[PDB]
Amino acid sequence: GGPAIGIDLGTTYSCVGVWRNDTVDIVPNDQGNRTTPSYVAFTETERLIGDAAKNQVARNPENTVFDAKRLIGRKFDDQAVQSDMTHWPFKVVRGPKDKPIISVNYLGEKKEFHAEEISAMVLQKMKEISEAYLGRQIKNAVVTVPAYFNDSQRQATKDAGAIAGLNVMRIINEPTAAAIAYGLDKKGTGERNVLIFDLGGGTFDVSLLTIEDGIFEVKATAGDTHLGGEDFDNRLVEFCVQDFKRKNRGMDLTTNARALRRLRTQCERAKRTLSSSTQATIELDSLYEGIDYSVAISRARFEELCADYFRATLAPVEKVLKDAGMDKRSVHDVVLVGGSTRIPKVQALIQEFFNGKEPCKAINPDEAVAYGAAVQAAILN
Ligand SMILES: [Mg+2]
Repeated sequence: GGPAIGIDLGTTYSCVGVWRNDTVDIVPNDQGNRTTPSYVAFTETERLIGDAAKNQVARNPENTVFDAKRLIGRKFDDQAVQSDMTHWPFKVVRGPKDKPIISVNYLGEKKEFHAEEISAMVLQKMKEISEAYLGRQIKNAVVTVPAYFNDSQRQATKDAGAIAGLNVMRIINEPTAAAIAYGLDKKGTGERNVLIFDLGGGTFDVSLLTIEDGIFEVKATAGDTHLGGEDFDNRLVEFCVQDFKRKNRGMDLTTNARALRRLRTQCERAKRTLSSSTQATIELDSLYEGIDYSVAISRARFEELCADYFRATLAPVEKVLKDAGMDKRSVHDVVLVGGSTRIPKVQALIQEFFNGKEPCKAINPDEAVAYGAAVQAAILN
């Protein structure tokens, strides 16, 4: 019998893991990456998934689909859907029974997709990278979802799994997968109160769990669906756009889709450098109109650019505690999930809020969800 895979089907990035040899192996894609963009693109001659899809986003905005997780199992007239639609370059139309229909151009014809068909292609890609890595067919999988996902959203995710040819053994909550990764369910007798602080690329989720006799109870959830790592990267982009203007007689790089994409990717990298170093250099040759660009950014400058965002990560933490009627002193574990939790200011605010309590951060924060999903998949296989 073949191994079962744990899949973190993320908003901006997807990650897959396999339990083997006393650990979880995070599956590398074609390029050797441990995470894959949740992107699908359609051209006159082909479809592209992940990296190849994200790499051409600048050239093909109308037919490059992303954020399908925000649409999955939702209805067209839903307030979150109409609001999200205003920031998507791709067309979203009303289908029969109020289902959102993604409309793109593919192979010279108009083609329509349901959000689960787009997530199915991301899952199909997660299956293919696993098959190449493990040298065999993979069908069994555990797929993760946010704890706030309703029945329709879970069912639509299960259907994306089926379309991809995966037998979805279980749909588990992302904070539960994270608790499993840290073995928080195996600490002993009595209640273990866990706070999962999940700051992803696109969404911010705080979940308060209670683990008793190995049973996971979601007591409360809160966050901001529109606060993520990309928002911090965007503040650097904005800084860099304005800095280029003053260095280059008011020239606006935002009018060139490629220049803006290039600069954004470099701001993502700089933000990552500023999580370990106190300064970063954004350097881009022939960025806009043959003009090279270079700027040095201190950690302090970056923190000042994202000041309002830092003030906002504690509000959901206070909310879950209030909603569950729990004192912060009762929290046994504070688990950090998502690359942006690497940000020193973010780590320092949480630790401070929990009166100096050290957080659970040992597991790669971009891989912790796939880690627990892989553990759960090995248990069910
Ligand atoms: Mg994400």
